[PDB]
Amino acid sequence: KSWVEETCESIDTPECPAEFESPPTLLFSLDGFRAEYLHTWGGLLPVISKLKNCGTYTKNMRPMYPTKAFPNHYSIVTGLYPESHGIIDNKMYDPKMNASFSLKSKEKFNPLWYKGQPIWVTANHQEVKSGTYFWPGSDVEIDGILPDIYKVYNGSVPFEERILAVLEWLQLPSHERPHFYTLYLEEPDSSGHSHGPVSSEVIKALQKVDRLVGMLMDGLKDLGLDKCLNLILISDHGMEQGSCKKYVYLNKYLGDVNNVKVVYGPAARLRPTDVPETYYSFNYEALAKNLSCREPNQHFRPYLKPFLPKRLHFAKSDRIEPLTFYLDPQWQLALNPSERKYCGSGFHGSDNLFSNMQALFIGYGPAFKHGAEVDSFENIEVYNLMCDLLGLIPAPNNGSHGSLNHLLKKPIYNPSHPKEEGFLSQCPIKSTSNDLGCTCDPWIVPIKDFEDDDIYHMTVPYGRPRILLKQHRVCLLQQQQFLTGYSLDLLMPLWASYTFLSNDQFSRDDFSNCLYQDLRIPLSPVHKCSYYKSNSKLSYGFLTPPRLNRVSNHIYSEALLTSNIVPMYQSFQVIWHYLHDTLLQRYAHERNGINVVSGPVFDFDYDGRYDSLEILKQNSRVIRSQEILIPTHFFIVLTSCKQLSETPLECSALESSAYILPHRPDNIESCTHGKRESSWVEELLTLHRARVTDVELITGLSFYQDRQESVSELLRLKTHLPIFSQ
Ligand SMILES: *[C@@H]1O[C@H](CO)[C@@H](O[C@@H]2O[C@H](CO)[C@@H](O[C@H]3O[C@H](CO)[C@@H](O)[C@H](O)[C@@H]3O)[C@H](O)[C@H]2NC(C)=O)[C@H](O)[C@H]1NC(C)=O
Ligand SMILES: Nc1ncnc2c1ncn2[C@@H]1O[C@H](COP(=O)(O)O)[C@@H](O)[C@H]1O
Ligand SMILES: *[C@@H]1O[C@H](CO)[C@@H](O)[C@H](O)[C@H]1NC(C)=O
Ligand SMILES: *[C@@H]1O[C@H](CO)[C@@H](O)[C@H](O)[C@H]1NC(C)=O
Ligand SMILES: *[C@@H]1O[C@H](CO)[C@@H](O)[C@H](O)[C@H]1NC(C)=O
Ligand SMILES: [Ca+2]
Ligand SMILES: [Cl-]
Ligand SMILES: [Cl-]
Ligand SMILES: [Cl-]
Ligand SMILES: [Cl-]
Ligand SMILES: [Cl-]
Ligand SMILES: [Cl-]
Ligand SMILES: [Zn+2]
Ligand SMILES: [Zn+2]
Repeated sequence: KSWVEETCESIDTPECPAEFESPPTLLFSLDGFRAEYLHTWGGLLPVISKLKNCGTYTKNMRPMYPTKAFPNHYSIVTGLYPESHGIIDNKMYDPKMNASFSLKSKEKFNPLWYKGQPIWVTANHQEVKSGTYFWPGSDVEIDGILPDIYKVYNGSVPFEERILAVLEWLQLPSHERPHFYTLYLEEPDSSGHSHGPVSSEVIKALQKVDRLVGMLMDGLKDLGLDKCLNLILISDHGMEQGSCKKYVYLNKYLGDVNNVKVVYGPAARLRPTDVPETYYSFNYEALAKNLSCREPNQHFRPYLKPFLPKRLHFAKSDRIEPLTFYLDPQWQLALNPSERKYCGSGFHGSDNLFSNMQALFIGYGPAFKHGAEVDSFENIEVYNLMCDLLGLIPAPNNGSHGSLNHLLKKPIYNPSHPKEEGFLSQCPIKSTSNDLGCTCDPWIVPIKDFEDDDIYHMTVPYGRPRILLKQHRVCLLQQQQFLTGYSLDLLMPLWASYTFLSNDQFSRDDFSNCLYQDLRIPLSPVHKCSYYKSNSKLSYGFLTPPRLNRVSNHIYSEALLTSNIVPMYQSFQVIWHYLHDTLLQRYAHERNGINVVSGPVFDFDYDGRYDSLEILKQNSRVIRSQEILIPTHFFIVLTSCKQLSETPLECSALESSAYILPHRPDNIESCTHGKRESSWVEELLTLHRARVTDVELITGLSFYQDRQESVSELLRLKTHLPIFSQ
């Protein structure tokens, strides 16, 4: 009988022919197989359903942005964001090479496009052979290496021939046989484009690839390998239905210009035509502002690339144009109707948290659990996983090694929390006080005389954030209601942590132009009220909100300490004040309290990681005759319990939400004219949600280290991001 007809049985030990010391791994891509195809038509796909039911499955594998074939396939086999592995789209221009990349051109085989270390190169360096029957990058010499058996891409090769060849490769003698294999099919991507994702044609394509996977499995069974092979069935992205009525043309606002080139689609990019001469001198900001807030409920938004949501990690490469566009679901953008393909086809490329962009993942074999359904994870985590299946040490990458251990019968790698590399000190009281220039109102209660586990636990119930910032000088400042990690190198707080219960009340009093000098920290001129007084360029904001006073009735005066302020634009205060005066109270009511950590972010070189000291010094600004460092973003992490009966101080299990809010000196991003503040501030927050791990990378902080969950369980928590359901 066939493999699909056999009953599902646990493979607790690999059942291998004597000529196999261990099971191979096969990575099998079904291009453009959106996660929902299996949600809805699983009854029509018996083979893929058995792999899912007898294996390890997630309803949604999150792809990378932009959700295109080449960036995502290459992310899968490198563990890297496209901005790091260099393949940021199927078509690219590189201003330093002055070259264009495309899939149907000679440049596809130019090794200079492909960065990082794909898994077959990792394997080569560690004496493991590879056999690839198509995979982006696998027919290109990368690090002077090619797969041991590889095929130049040719989409005309019949699907059956591809599967048959891998089955012959598996019969080679040990000294020639690969241990890692790839297979790739162009369906159901092709039918999804030509006829739309919801069509009888896509269904026929799904049935066709399901039959083909069964041909593979039956071949493995014939070879005695169907219980000696770790199968990863995967896709690169999902599929959306495009419309000629949902297509933006920039010539509507710019006129019929030809001095710019637009990469059309849902993740459009813009550069001048006169390159490389004007690639950097072109006035991108003027163009972006001419395209901002032009329509009510505008379905596209221009972004200079450092200002895109950090969760997309789409800016560091010089192949990413300085101007990009963010598109609503189902919408696309081109310069004009002549600079695009057909406007009514299936398409992809959109935000990688859109539901219809989500991808397929099934793991089947000795190493994978049987009948396990796990929460969503990003495809950059798969490289580490394949390294564990193959016995390989991973190259440095963006996956969190160990975060997928719950997919495995017997985890290979036991992860550890990162060490604290900061220099921690106690900050003593200095008895010298200076005039800050403040004009505190009469109802503000002064701190007349300046000169603890329970208080400590209340403020940091999961352990204090750890300082990963190498050799950075930090002292902890304890208050009754919050804890501060204070930077002695920057003279501003790196984080503040406090807990906010459902019944806690906020104060109504004003506290304008009022601060109290923290005698435990060195006094800076940019600590004083007089620095920010009538300062049109810059104001200051608080990390812990002074209106929150759990025990007393007035403004919480300890939150007015100079150790609790950060430089803050007036425009961003609209967001920050609404967040802390309105949203936080509702979230505490919805979540039975929330614990909060917030702080500044400095990522001036837009690489998603904290800046070195030399980078900070280069980006200092003189404002009112003083050097000042203005954060690029502000982060906030909200934690509460899975069970609503528990307060954030007694959680059996954690519920985490994180955000990395851009710190812009206007609110043009939100097109605020005619909108309720309730709507647009919360909409901005949702768009700029992030993984906890994203916050960790960009601040050099590590969270939750005193929790009793295993490190791998905490990595799952910290790598999660909610999908926007359509
Ligand atoms: C995703 O993982 C990537 C791999 O670890 C990581 O990229 C690495 O980033 C570092 C720092 O930018 C680079 O290291 C060196 O870079 C230059 C020389 O090119 C030096 O001046 C630096 O001091 C440093 O020694 C690595 O070259 C780079 N590796 C790769 C493959 O790109 C990304 O930073 C990670 N992304 C995020 C958001 O965490
Ligand atoms: N290794 C490859 N080299 C070149 N083109 C490829 C390769 N793999 C897939 N393709 C093509 O990429 C296109 C699909 O891209 P996408 O629509 O972004 O999913 C189709 O034209 C495929 O034939
Ligand atoms: C860039 O390359 C193109 C070839 O595609 C060539 O026409 C142009 O002269 C080059 N520009 C420079 C500055 O070398
Ligand atoms: C692509 O594959 C088909 C196999 O059916 C073959 O006819 C064609 O010649 C191949 N193209 C190249 C360039 O090898
Ligand atoms: C629109 O573009 C022009 C450049 O042609 C620029 O001078 C102008 O400042 C832009 N408008 C806005 C509102 O930024
Ligand atoms: Ca940085
Ligand atoms: Cl690059
Ligand atoms: Cl391009
Ligand atoms: Cl629009
Ligand atoms: Cl597309
Ligand atoms: Cl195994
Ligand atoms: Cl715990
Ligand atoms: Zn694809
Ligand atoms: Zn496609």
